[PDB]
Amino acid sequence: PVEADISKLEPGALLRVKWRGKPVWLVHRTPEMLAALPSNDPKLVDPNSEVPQQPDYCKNPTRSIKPQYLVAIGICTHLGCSPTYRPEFGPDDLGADWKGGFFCPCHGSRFDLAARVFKNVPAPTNLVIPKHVYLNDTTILIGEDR
Amino acid sequence: PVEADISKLEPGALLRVKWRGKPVWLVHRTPEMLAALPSNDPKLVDPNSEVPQQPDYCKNPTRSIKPQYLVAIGICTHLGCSPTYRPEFGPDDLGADWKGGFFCPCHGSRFDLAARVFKNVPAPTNLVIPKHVYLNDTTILIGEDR
Ligand SMILES: [Cl-]
Ligand SMILES: [Cl-]
Ligand SMILES: [Cl-]
Ligand SMILES: [Cl-]
Ligand SMILES: [Zn+2]
Ligand SMILES: [Zn+2]
Repeated sequence: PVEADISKLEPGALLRVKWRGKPVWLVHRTPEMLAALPSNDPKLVDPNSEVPQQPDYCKNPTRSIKPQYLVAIGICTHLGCSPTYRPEFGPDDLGADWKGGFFCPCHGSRFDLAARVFKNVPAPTNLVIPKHVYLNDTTILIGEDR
Repeated sequence: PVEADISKLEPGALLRVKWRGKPVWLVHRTPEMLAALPSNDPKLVDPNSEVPQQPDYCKNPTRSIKPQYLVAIGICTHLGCSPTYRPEFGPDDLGADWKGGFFCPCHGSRFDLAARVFKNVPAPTNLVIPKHVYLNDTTILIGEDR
């Protein structure tokens, strides 16, 4: 397991830590990012996280332990590329209704800020969320829990 | 880093976990083992751990964070063999004054239960103690500290 220190992760920033050779992202989400998430539901493949791509304590609307932070494995569920981080709302290339999220440059898969995949893109499932636990308010242990 | 679960490690038992290809031992020491450690001092090369073979939080009489557990890299400082574990007091082959420890089968180096090397053996230094931290009472993370 690896410890991620988020004490300096500002609103909207993304921290990358390597675990089992995979990039694990930790994103500090703002209330605005959180407010927009449920509006994505109708356009998402698996809005309720029914597919077991996360620990049960992350099977919820924000797919996380705390709403302020998203912890997920930054590997596209299509062919394994690393998606780009696109937190800004409504960029021209992604559409005016874009509420922030991730965009994979290899085949265009889109995921929102709970790392949930949108309908009709190559990736068929939500990004994987690793087992993890907070050791304290600014430190997350990745790779294990309990 | 590697996680060591010592929740089932009984008094006097030794747990081995692999870290960076090296064997890391975690020994549950009894009050009797601990009581005998200072008696080895006069016979040890580096009783005070002056040679930097451990993190500062392990530069002490028991070369550990807590007295109940010894955490050390199980590789002899002479030529790299893995020493045998000999916790029993006074076996005939090691002498009646033996207070438990480790014995390397390749050239006879002896180390006590704080993994400190005895004088006049091939190994010249105390066994290396890796960086580590307790995540909780029965879980030690090896390879990282705070
Ligand atoms: Cl891909
Ligand atoms: Cl894709
Ligand atoms: Cl040796
Ligand atoms: Cl030896
Ligand atoms: Zn992709
Ligand atoms: Zn040896």
